[PDB]
Amino acid sequence: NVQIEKTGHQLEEQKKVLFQLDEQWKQVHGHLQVIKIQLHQEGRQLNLS
Amino acid sequence: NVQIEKTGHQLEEQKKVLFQLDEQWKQVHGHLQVIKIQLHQEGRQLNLS
Repeated sequence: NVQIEKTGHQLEEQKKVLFQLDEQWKQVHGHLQVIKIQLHQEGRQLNLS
Repeated sequence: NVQIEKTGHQLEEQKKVLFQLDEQWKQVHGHLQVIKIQLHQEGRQLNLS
């Protein structure tokens, strides 16, 4: 039981950390998606990757 | 005791975050200095700021 409670507390901590990391990850992902959208819009005409 | 355990976990998490941030800070500073020295070397040949 002691190990179970200790692991439960650790799990809550890591859940918090994971949520904040995903917040940051999705911010960066949104920025990158917008930038790729713009690049493809302005780079549409060219036959170039 | 419960609060002590919880805050010890929190302190360790923040310590991990601080260490990671200082690592990225060191890396960025190294790259910044490399870029600065290269810029000065390649710009000194011309009488420009």
